Amino acid sequence: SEESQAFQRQLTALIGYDVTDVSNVHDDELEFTRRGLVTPRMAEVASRDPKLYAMHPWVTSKPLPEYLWKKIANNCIFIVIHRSTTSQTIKVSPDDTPGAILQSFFTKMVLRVCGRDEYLVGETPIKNFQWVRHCLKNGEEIHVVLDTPPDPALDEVRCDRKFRVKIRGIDIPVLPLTVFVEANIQHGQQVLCQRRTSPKPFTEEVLWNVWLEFSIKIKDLPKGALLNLQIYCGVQLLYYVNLLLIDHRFLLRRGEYVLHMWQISGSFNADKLTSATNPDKENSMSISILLDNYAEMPNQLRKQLEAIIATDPLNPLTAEDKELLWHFRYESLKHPKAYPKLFSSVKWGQQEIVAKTYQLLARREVWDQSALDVGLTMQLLDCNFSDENVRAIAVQKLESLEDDDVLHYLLQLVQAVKFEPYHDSALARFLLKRGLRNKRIGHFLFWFLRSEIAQSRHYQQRFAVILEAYLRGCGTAMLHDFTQQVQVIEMLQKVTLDIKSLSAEKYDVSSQVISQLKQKLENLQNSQLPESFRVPYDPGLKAGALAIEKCKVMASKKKPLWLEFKCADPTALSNETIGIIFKHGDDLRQDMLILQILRIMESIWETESLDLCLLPYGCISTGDKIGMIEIVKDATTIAKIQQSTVGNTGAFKDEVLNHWLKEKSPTEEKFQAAVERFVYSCAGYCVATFVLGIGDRHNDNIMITETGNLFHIDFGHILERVPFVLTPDFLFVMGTGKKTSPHFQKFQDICVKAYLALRHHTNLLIILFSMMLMTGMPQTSKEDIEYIRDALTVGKNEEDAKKYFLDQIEVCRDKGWTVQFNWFLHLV
Ligand SMILES: C[C@@H](Nc1ncnc2ccc(-c3cnc(Cl)c(NS(C)(=O)=O)c3)cc12)c1ccccc1
Repeated sequence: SEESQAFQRQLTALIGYDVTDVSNVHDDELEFTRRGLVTPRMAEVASRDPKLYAMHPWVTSKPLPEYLWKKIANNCIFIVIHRSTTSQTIKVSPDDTPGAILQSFFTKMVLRVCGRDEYLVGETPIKNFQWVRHCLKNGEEIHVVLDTPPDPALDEVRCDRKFRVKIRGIDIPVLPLTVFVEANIQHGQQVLCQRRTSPKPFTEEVLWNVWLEFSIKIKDLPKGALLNLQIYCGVQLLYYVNLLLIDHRFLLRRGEYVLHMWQISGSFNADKLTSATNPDKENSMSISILLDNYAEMPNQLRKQLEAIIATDPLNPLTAEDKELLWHFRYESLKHPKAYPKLFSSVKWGQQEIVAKTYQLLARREVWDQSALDVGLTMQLLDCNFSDENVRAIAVQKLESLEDDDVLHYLLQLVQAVKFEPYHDSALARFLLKRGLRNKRIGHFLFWFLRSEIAQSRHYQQRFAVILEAYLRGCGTAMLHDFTQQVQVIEMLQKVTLDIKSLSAEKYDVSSQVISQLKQKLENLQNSQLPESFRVPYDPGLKAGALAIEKCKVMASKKKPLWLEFKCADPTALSNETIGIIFKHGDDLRQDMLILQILRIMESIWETESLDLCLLPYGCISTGDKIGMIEIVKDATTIAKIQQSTVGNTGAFKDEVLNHWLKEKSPTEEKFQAAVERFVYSCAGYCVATFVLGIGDRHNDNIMITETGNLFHIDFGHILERVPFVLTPDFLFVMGTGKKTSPHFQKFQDICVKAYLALRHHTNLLIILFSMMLMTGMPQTSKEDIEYIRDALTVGKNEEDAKKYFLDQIEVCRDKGWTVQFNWFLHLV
């Protein structure tokens, strides 16, 4: 109790929410969930190799791509091993395990990367480490240092009756029309049954005091069924709130309830699904209710069926389709691609059908046998699927994911916890397991959970319980890491928002500001700022002290901070400072998602030996409209390269890039590479942005490295037309008006390969894009979500798609500077 409450403070300061608080819950669910998550926490904590956990070797079973193979001579990889300053080069083969390399080092005469908490340990071949593959791709040498493994002790752990509901009335404290209440019984996002009250004049207190008798029987209520209470005006929806009709102990909800309701701001938004109630009881609308009750197959049908099974995830099912899928459900089980369609053809408001559906879930040889399809697995974890067991088979497949892929899918998986009916779920538990098993995963699980907790009232309660359960088993080592980080974030937060209000949005940075900033940065160091702190978007990097002279406020309207830090690691093999941008202004949950998709797109292209050279820079959301961003070194915008010669006077030149590239590459050998890198990076960002529908961008939101690597930024803003940015300046680097060239040919090659590669995972991209808009972008209608199928040319064959994209290139060359110039004209 003495140091159980001191701990519960520690946990609360990390989470950013008090889980033990019971001021905004009307049942035992959050607490029961906390209780429930001890077993799975301890099961994974107990079954945890102390040494492999402590060194968290980042490894992958995927094959070395063909583009990355073809920079190896004769099984030669030169690992430069260090000790104090006695550097020594060793040739090893791709199959050589790190242990063998140590055995043949002491002979011929544990590893850790230089400047990083990243170890090359365990029974894995050297080629199957991600740090190695990173160095190979960027064309760099693999310097390590031999030191003793860190102590694993540091990671120590501490009725046939119809359903009926009385609508007593609603209570809005202050109005500054007529209203009616609508009560829906929902499962997934299909309304089973629906009843409505009569309208009454809108007062601070309306009382109906009426029984809404539904048709559906009480026995036919499925688990995961919501009572969705909605208030309408007079017709517009004003407030909403949800209540699990079947509670977490399989008990029908009964008794008196006074629910504080969520407001509407004028869609598929996952906040609309939440079982949480509005915590702001003072200002929010309230509602008061009472629950008193307590063979063969014809060939033409097979082809109608297979036509349905083949269709995309956003292609709706007619009732004709659904009767067919249902009737031939045992035939539909043999195809895993049918499963979302099939379980969406179930009448969930009938006990008999659900029973049969559960018999259908008893009989799953093929699903279990089948290879992991994440696109298909993911479909079963969205808003459409409320059934505990339908969802749980999906999580089953996720079990077989390796840590590499879990990282790929972690953000979208954390978002999908919102679609879960109950706080305690297989997915919730899955995440807790994989975060406790792996520190890299657990580091990112922390911030992703903290992200939502910090700016989601609808889901902070559920997430906070999950985060608390992670924190209680992640090990004293990391509790300290997370503490140092949080401290540093919250400290640098104060500075950013305080500095932002010290100057007007119209006025730029002045003598007033730069002095004030540098003053505060000096105050913070000598106070209670930790020596080092692990960089959230790259937990390998320990960051040290502020290089205060290099820190500044950026001439923006958002006044973000350009911060630079010394590497706290002494064995770091350079003095290049760690650059981080702190920014209040935009919501970086949107950017995070977009970047996560970019990485998924890189891994899709890796399956077909393609490198399209994207820079998904690090970007974490830390709190409410605050986050930080990785600074890409030696990088500028396309706008500034235009300004460098011309000025701030439109009139865009074509040859101003090539000069900049020839200016910033010492050798012609490197210029060739800096054009090669540009042609890929450009093409990758052309394809990627087109499909996502964020291709039409200002060119100060497009950046480039001095090594030619192009990359888009600031997806917050975007979230007289052109598919994507392919300006005449880019085309001159390719070597073009309106004619072809050696490099522009390979641009169109690379592009088409990239476009067609993505279309091979049409269903994955569609389900991720849908989920992204539902969990991530409050700014969504069906037509927003059903944009992607058009961009991915669903239905069209291989050839029409190849031609569809080439046409989109020709809109860019026909528009030239017209659209980009209109973007500059948006300075009035
Ligand atoms: C732009 C800034 N420089 C940079 N240099 C390197 N890497 C960066 C990486 C990411 C970003 C970045 C990514 N997403 C967002 Cl939402 C933002 N938002 S903002 C613009 O800070 O308000 C920034 C900027 C970077 C610069 C200054 C002056 C001149 C030329 C560019």
